Amino acid sequence: ASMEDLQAEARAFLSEEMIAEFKAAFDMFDADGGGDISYKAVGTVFRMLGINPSKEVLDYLKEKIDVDGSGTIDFEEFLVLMVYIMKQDA
Ligand SMILES: [Ca+2]
Repeated sequence: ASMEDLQAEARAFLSEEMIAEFKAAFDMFDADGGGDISYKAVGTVFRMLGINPSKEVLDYLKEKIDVDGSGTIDFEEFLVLMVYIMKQDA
């Protein structure tokens, strides 16, 4: 449900301007070459936006993101994990 339900609210928190830099860092790790990167790549991207790759997220991405079994994260799967931590990021 990480992508499906969560992307809906994600766009409410993250602005399109924010998405601009999100996709900038995301695009460099494009695995399928279209809108799709591996969730592990986040390690570098998370550093660019200043997000903390915590224990919860690593455990969360498998069951909530890749319940879909893509082995990767589409931009829709990606936006969620960023805003997920960022929303509570103090
Ligand atoms: Ca997936």
